[PDB]
Amino acid sequence: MNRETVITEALDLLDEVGLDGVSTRRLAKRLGVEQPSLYWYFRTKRDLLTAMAQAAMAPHAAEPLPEPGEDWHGWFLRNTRSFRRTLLARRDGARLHAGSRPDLDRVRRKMDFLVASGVPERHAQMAMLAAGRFTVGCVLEEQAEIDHESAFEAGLALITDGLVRHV
Amino acid sequence: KMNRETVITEALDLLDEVGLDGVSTRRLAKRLGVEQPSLYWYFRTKRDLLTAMAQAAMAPHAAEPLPEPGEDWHGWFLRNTRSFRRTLLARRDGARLHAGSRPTADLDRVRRKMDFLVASGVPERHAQMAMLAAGRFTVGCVLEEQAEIDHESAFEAGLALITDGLVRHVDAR
Repeated sequence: MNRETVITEALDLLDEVGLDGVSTRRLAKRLGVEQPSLYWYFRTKRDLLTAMAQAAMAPHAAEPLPEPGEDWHGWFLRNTRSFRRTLLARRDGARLHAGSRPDLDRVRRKMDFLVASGVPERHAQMAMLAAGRFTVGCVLEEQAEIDHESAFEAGLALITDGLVRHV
Repeated sequence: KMNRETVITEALDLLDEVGLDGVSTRRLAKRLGVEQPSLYWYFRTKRDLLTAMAQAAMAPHAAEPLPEPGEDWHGWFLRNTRSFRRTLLARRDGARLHAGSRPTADLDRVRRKMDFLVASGVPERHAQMAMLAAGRFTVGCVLEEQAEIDHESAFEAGLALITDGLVRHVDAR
């Protein structure tokens, strides 16, 4: 028993009872251990959830990283389709994702490909946030049935500018 | 004086105060200075209380003027999404409340907004997708700020919109 073991059990438990059934009490019970041993590793419920959300994203890493020279545009579509499938495959995957803060190296790597393909740093960043937040919203709704303002505005302009193109 | 709108308004104020994770019938009862079972008659369950709170939370968005023929559809589009954002941010954990108990949209208002976009020359299918994209994007944005037609098709179209808007900033040099 260590952090990985706890997180793997927690994910099993999420698969079995959905996000609302996930608690430090039920998880300790499951591990055949009492609560303090579990509170060694995660001090709050939100530490646990964060670790689970970070661990639940591992399958997105089944996507090959971009290759130098390849179409940034086709890549960006694949990469976002992968992001959506990851969240969508996991029970309450989007709520798990949205209920915590977040392969940071893997993100920088993908950002460098984008910058090399001629998307300026600021736009690469905004485009990747926009796409992810849109995906979070999309899947959350599917599964039910820091300058945030300037990030919102940049994402919104992307959408609307995409639309202007069909008018 | 006990009154449904009153209870709901008091619940949304409670939400502002304690966070969504702190909203309970017992806590609302106490804010109101009443016996907790007296609230059962308004909201049989916590689920029903939330649904009601989520619906009332949208009123400020519904209070906005509808678009009129002749106005710039482009500026209105931005303005509409800015309104939706502002609405969600107006109550603490506003976007979790929304996402958790999806309110029912005014079909009359949704149709008038859509008609305006179509009469402005936006092709219908694209207007619909844009409108879905814009909303879903705003939920995801606001969720992250505050934390601090089939779904497949809609996802694909909203993603192409985003990626298309990016093309203009691209310069391979």
